[PDB]
Amino acid sequence: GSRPTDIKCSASYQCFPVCKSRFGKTNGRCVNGLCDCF
Amino acid sequence: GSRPTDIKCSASYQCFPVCKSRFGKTNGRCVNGLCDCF
Amino acid sequence: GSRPTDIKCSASYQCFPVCKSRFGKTNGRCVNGLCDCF
Amino acid sequence: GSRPTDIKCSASYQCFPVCKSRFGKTNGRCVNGLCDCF
Repeated sequence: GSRPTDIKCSASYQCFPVCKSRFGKTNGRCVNGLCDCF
Repeated sequence: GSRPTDIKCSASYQCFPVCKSRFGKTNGRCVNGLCDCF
Repeated sequence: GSRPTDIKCSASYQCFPVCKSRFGKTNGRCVNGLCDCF
Repeated sequence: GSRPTDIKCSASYQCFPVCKSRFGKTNGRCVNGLCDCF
């Protein structure tokens, strides 16, 4: 399942560390300026 | 609890690798230019 | 061996979280604007 | 011990993912334009 975050982004690569750290998730995408995790 | 670092940052997404490496912490923030780890 | 991604990058340091999360790979490189993992 | 990389950097936050991923190191520092790990 997916998760939102409060971490600002312009590109997907920036989302991989928060998504791993916070949720142990392996996939991240930048959506309307914030990281989501999948 | 929280731990500071000496590591300069322009955005919070940059602080997650720092915080995991340095402290095993899963959360962090770029706080007025330096990573804090929570 | 190599597993290319469609994750945008400008610098190889940006690719290591990508490559670790997506493939368990401990190396990579930004190659023509995209992360490549080995 | 220390490890060198051929990964370009302008700031030491950028070295933490490579140093963790390649070497399991907990510290990184940008030196003469390249990440070093310890």
